[PDB]
Amino acid sequence: VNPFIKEAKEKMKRTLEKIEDELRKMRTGKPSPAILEEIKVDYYGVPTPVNQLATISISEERTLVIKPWDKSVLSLIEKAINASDLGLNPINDGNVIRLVFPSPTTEQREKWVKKAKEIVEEGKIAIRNIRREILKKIKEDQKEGLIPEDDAKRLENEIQKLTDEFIEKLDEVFEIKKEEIMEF
Repeated sequence: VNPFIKEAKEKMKRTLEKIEDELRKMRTGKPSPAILEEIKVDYYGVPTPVNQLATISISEERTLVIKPWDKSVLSLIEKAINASDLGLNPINDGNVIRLVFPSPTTEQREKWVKKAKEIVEEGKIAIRNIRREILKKIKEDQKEGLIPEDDAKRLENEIQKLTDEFIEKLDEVFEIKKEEIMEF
């Protein structure tokens, strides 16, 4: 528990959680209310995520029903969705907004898998950045003489081990997502 190692675990864990989050909100073949968490609508002066203005549920195994209590929000949700890159078409019946998820095309799966991979690559990059920043902080301490050479090397090795275990975890969450997308 060098404050450095503790620090690396904290930041790397946070990075990994953000990635799992992004992968979780990603539009995929099956309906998931999670994809609307990033769709904001300007409601009474405030950019508002859709799920905060409506109950969201799954009816037809392939449908997302978005029911807003303020019926004037329907128009806004539709506008916002068409403007996003979800690749979904709102079905406004004046009461609720339906989002159907047709069987995905092999070109869509390939697109989504590519999108998951890039989300994860960015995470990896963040991981390696954390490693670099800490490593130099350790080097600094080693230069002032606070951390003798030997103690500095094992500290770096620990950081290197953490980096590898997190890069691995990233590769894993990517595989898990890739499977979810392909195993339809």
